[PDB]
Amino acid sequence: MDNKKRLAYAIIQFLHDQLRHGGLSSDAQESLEVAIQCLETAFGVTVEDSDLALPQTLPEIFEAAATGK
Amino acid sequence: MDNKKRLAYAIIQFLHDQLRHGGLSSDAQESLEVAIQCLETAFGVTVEDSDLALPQTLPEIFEAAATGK
Repeated sequence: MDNKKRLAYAIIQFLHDQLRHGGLSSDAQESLEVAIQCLETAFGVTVEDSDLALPQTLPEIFEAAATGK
Repeated sequence: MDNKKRLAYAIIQFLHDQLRHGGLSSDAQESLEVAIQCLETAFGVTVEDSDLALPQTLPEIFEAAATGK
């Protein structure tokens, strides 16, 4: 299964609001915004991946699994 | 801890060789390449994150944890 779509889009969602929240620095954000739109086009994902969105955003899972393995 | 750096860079590594392998389509790859360099600048990560790289690349963990939760 193409979990990589969900990977991209879930990151898109988190980075979207992270951008709004101003988590990164200005230039970082701006570049990050480009990254988002590139990731969308890269994995060929869309907001249709929101229809099949997972209960929690994957970045959250990453903060658990990737930080503790 | 900034696991988000490791997130970005580990994805950078996988996407780097995925780009080379031609996993995505041409335009997707090209856009994905831009995404990589943007993610690098976004999270403010570098190849120094390779020095602190995790045993396995995080995309692998994602194929486990994100696909099965």
